[PDB]
Amino acid sequence: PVASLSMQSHFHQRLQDENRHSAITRFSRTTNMGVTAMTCGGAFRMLKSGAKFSSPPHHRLNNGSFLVLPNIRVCGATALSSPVTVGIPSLTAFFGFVHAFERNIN
RNA sequence: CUGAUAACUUCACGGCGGGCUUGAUGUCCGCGUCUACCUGGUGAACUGCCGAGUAGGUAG
Repeated sequence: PVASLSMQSHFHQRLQDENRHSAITRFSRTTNMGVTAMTCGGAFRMLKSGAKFSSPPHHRLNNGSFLVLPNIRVCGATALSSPVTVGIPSLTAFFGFVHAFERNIN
């Protein structure tokens, strides 16, 4: 994966006046990254999650092969999923967690 | 077969000094609660005797 600096420009110069939807992520050698990380030097506005997470009630109820895995706890997974978003990790990492699990049973 | 593989942010700290919320006040007038009601122990634990005895005892 690489980072398109048209999407880095587009998300920056449209999110510079709303603060409920933007999280600032800094870097320390702005000159080596190129002029895009020098003009807005350091800042990098990128699409915060939107609100604090809310936990409603789960369900309101009364072949096959369905396996469960209850309450996995993760300590310190990264949130910078795309180069432009911040929040829940990329769901291709939830895919790799499954496919590295099905190769262990095989 | 996971923006893959590995990863110590740390050390130090005095928020302080002073202070008048006050003055005045009419909640009032009127008022019909009422009519009717089954709780059901059959005979069933009976009769003496001592003691002055509404105490006490004692018989089959």
